[PDB]
Amino acid sequence: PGSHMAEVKRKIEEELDRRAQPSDVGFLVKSEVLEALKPKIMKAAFMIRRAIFEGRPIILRHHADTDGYTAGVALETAIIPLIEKVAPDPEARWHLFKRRPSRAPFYELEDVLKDIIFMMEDHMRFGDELPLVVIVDNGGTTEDIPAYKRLKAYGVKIVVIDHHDPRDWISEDKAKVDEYVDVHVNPHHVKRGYYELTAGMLATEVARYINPEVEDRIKHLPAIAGTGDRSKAPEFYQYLEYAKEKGLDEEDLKKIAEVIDHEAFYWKFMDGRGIIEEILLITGNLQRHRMLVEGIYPEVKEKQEKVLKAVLPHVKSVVLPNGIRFNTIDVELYAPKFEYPSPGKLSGIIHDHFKEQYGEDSPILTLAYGPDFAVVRASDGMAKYNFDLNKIVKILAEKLPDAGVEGGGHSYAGSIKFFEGKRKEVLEAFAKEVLKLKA
Amino acid sequence: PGSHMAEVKRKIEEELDRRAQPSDVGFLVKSEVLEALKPKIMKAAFMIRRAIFEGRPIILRHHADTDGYTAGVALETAIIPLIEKVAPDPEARWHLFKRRPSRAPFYELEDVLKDIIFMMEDHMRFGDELPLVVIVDNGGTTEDIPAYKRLKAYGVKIVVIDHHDPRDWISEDKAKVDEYVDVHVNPHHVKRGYYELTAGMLATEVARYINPEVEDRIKHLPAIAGTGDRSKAPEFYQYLEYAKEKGLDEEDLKKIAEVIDHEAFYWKFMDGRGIIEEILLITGNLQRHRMLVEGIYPEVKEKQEKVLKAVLPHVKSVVLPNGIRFNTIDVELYAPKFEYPSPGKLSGIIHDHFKEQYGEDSPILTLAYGPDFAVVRASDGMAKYNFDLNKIVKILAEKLPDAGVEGGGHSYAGSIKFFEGKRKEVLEAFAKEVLKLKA
Amino acid sequence: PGSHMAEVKRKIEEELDRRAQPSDVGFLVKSEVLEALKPKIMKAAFMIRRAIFEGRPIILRHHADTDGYTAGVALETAIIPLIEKVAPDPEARWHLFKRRPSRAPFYELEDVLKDIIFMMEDHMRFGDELPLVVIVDNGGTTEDIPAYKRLKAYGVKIVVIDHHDPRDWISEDKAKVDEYVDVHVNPHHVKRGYYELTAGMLATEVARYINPEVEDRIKHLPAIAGTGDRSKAPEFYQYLEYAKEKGLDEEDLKKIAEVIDHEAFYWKFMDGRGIIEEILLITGNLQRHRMLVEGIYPEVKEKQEKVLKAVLPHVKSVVLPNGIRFNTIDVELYAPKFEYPSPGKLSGIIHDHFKEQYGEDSPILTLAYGPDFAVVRASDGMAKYNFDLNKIVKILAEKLPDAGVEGGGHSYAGSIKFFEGKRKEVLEAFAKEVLKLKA
Ligand SMILES: [Mn+2]
Ligand SMILES: [Mn+2]
Ligand SMILES: [Mn+2]
Repeated sequence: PGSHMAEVKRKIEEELDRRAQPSDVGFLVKSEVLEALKPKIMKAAFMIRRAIFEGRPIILRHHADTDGYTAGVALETAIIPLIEKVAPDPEARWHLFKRRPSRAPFYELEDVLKDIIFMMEDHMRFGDELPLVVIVDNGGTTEDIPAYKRLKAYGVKIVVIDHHDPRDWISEDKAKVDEYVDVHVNPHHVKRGYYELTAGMLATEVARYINPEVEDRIKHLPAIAGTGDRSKAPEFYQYLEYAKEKGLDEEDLKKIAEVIDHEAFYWKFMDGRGIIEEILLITGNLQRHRMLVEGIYPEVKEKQEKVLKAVLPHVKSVVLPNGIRFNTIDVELYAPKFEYPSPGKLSGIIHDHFKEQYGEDSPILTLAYGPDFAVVRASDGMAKYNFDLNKIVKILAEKLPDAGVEGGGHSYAGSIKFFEGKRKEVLEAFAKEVLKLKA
Repeated sequence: PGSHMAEVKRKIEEELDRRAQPSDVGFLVKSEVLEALKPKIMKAAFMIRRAIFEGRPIILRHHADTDGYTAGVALETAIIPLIEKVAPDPEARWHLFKRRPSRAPFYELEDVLKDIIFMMEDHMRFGDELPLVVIVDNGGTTEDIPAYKRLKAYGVKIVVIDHHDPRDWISEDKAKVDEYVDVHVNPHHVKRGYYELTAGMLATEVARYINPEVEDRIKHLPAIAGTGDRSKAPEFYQYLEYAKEKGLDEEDLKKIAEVIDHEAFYWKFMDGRGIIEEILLITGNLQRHRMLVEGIYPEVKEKQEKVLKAVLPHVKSVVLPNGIRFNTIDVELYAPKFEYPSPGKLSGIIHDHFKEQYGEDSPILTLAYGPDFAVVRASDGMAKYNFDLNKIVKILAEKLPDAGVEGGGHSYAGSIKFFEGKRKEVLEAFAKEVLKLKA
Repeated sequence: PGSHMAEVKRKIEEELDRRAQPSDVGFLVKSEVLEALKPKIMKAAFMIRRAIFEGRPIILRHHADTDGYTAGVALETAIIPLIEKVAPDPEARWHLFKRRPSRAPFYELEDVLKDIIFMMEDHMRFGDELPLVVIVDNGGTTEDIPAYKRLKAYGVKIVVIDHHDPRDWISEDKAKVDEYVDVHVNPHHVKRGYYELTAGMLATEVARYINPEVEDRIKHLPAIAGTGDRSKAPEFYQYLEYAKEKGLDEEDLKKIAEVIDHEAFYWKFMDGRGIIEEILLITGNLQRHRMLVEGIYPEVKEKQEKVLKAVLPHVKSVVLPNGIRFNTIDVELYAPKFEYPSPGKLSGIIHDHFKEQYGEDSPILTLAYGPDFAVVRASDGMAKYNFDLNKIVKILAEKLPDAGVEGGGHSYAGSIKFFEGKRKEVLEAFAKEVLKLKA
């Protein structure tokens, strides 16, 4: 009776463990970082494959930019075929895998609460198991913990593939966030500061372990992802060779990245299925890829040139006594609100213009502000002055405890929030900290 | 032919009337107000049970706060089992009952128009009857009439369970809104001003008449609802005993209420199914309830403390000649826009702080304003000065006919709207009315 | 084998061509413009009928105002019955036709990207062919081309039924946009400037060619559409007679139009199915139509009167030396934000008031502005001064290249956008251009 069913179940669990084990397929490039991450990469692939083979649903959340979309689509491309080979139902693909972008740089409560409500409905209504959750290009920080506390109330297992700094280290290779997730694939564990190995690179390698058969289809994705995130990693320069083999040079890759970020701005919370795959060149439909990229890119380029031409006259640029070129722009007063490009993207376009004119290695700091936020971008040259945005933000919060100062990101790129009524004081204090920097 | 079908239909209608009659199960507490409301309570339960037994769908709309969610979930908990016992289809639960929160304190046109479009699709596409509409913690005022005029164009029957003042009385126990709905359960009909018998209390009692079998599961809900709405009713202090029996003390209840209001802020238009039931302790899954409340509450507490610490230095507090402590805070300039806590919730947190420091019975008036709105909170002590927000709003509208003044709510708690360009004049006139109050 | 299937397919294509041919049913009114548009009208109907007969889905996009809704519903009313007669499945109606409003006056990227994602899902998941796309009261301009470039990457066929000026003419009867669509029905091709033959007029005639059987049901729709768009066309005054036959006088039509624009404001991205048909009087349910229009219209009228009374004292009206009456109103400072009526609608209500008081033929220019936009309305009297908004906008952009000036619309009605920080300069320059106009 129950003994028959239990003994058969126990054997099924064991055979699932065995079949889920990924092969050691190595990597597409040479990298000591990837080699050091191999055990966690193989564990991630094991967990994903096991969910697939047991008919458990998967939710894949990814950040909504080129690197994130590329990473998410890499994983989807490996997963879907496996789901289709083991499922009798042709609806299984659509039902047992969901990809959802996150516009925020962390797993927002609105996102996780939606994921929980949706998964609980499928559970109660159709008897589905609760899903494996895979978070990509997000998830590896302390800001993600609130979401994970909620998922753990449901016994949900969680895979993270990210390349942002977890920051709060509890040991040499363990961060605070790691206690709330089951496997965390992140270069920062094996080499602190190695942001340049991006989510799309990591995710493509994980995807190869999940399903070695999709290698040839996706091996160029890391070049697209690295272009999106502007990686200067030795791994990236190897990954580029796979794109070249398919006829994509470096300018092609840049156009593709710009197209993805533009289209994703407009489709918002939708996932771009039916479009993103064509842009990323993972279907055999070369003509549709060309029509999309050649149709869209000129439009994107023209918008950027138009907005730059109109906004640039309002950018104040001063060379400070220490040699720093400090640029400021009020993107509430002198930018089109709610339109492409967003303040973040606009600040990048302005910053790039100053880099093209004066050089990336010149010390350039671009501050783009609204009523209650500022986006900050620092050229590589700012490293010569030990510019660290996180340190400056902590300083500002301590000097102005009533101004609601918050944020940061990278030491060289990120954003600040503050109370609108204390903007003048916060930004003047920010400027004083920049003046005081020493070579 | 048609005579066979018609005679059988007529007998089915009569047996439906008979079976729908609820038993007189009394109440969970002693209350002359509930006793006086019994006929309408029994009518509400009759209408709901009848819809269920005829296979008619039900839409339940409720305000999106602790009292409203609690009330809605109380009713759902009684209804779903009955639907499942009479329906052959296991999809009947999901199809023939819908719970939809309303963030507005009235049945907004966007909500009712969506309800009508959705119900008309089910009608035309699947042949469903048009639903019984049950509105809870909303619906009992003149601001709800526009929605009801639209529903009545479709011959829809409407149950209202609310505890806000209908205001526009046409007789001793009948208000203007009552002409547009089929049964209105509201303590104000039998005892004017008795707001402290809240929707979750009322709805739990209605739920017991709908389905006496769920009594033990939901009899603690009124304690949660009353905590959310800060009821000081004699009924509330009895209802608390049912929560104590299940191990929930008064601090537990407060944490639960704070958790609901926090989570509901983030899930927005979603209904929280799969989560809210766990927080409200109506499943047997004690561990999940604990993980959610103990996981979430510290996070909620920390956000409130952080925001309070940052905002408090910007609150102006003056004791006026008449003894009133008048607090003002610009929540556009000195609060985080679009984040938890909302302006309404923030004003409450600031107001509570002033109450803790100076006492609830001291006369405290907290005015939190943005560009074009203000939230007003008056301590019990303000009653000694005959403070009435609705009267003050009428005065302001008459003195400043070009300023677009509108709103009110309770005599002691509510909000004003006005034209941004007349803010100074409106708020200075508001302050003069407060100065002129006499003990 | 493949020869059997291919020969049968070829014959099916030929019989589809034959059956899709519409009858020459003439028109409901006398019109040289319609006569000149007949070949394109018949082509539009051919393409729509062919899609229906082959079981291809149709997406109908329309602008979200009275004229657009009326046009969309006219076409839906003709299409649905044909779909139902040729489809075995009773779900075919719901699956093979979709009507989606567009709030923007062009085919926005957010709309088209959603259409592409949705159509690609149906394609991949259910094997549906890609749809015929029909755009109505939008689509006939250069601002629509980006959407069409994306649709053409998927080989999608596109029908446009619009009455806005394509502007960018490449020959006498061909505009730039025409290269991206398969048939464009627009009076401007055969008579430049003939905006007064509106989308609902055009669409009703197309609908008659699609399905002559629905003529009697929809022949009054053009009167509603023309009322919404305030057409003074000779065709309109004929179309009115069909409304009179059904008991709708000119005041009834105005109430209907005001009701549609009000309700559509609140249901937003939803399509109003189950409601709009009743308001438009195309069902046999006269009582529901009456309850909706008589229930809703007084509420609409009261809102307009209330807002007008409160806002009018803030309108500055000056008669300029040249005789022009120039009205200005700051609708950010002195109007209710986010509520009915929108800035566009509010400007119309203010403008109408000035027209009622001083006459339509008096030269009246109403400028309603926010932080970063302005809505402009010119009475017929402004024609005596050669007022052209598009020319003025070009002038402003050239004089103020750093102010981000954009927009236009009609020579007499439209809107400008600009950078908030250059508002003063843009509006003062706008006012100088108006001062300089000569009779
Ligand atoms: Mn990345
Ligand atoms: Mn309540
Ligand atoms: Mn139109």
